[PDB]
Amino acid sequence: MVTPREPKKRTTRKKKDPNAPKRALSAYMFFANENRDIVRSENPDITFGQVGKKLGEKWKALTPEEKQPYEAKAQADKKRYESEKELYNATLA
DNA sequence: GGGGTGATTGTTCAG
DNA sequence: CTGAACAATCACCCC
Repeated sequence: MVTPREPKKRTTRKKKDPNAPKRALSAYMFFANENRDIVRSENPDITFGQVGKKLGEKWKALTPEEKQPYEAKAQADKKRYESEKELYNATLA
């Protein structure tokens, strides 16, 4: 329970850092990237309250393997920023 | 020697 | 604008 699942005002958090790399995207962004268009492309009638919520459920519904593309794309984006972070310190300090 | 924190990321949708 | 559900993350730094 190190990560409380209770609301704590979250959204485009403010700034905090000299260069502030800003970690990396998530397997949900890369996957949601493919879906967003797909999902909504198959349900242009359903709004965010359908495509979104249904996105998450179907997200984990696929399976780790199905995630390989994005999830792996997550480690890819993880390094992407990892560069701006290695410099974040190699420039800020 | 192990812990937990916060910060962030992107979509869609809307008044 | 921005947040809100939806989900993952996980790098960051410490005493």
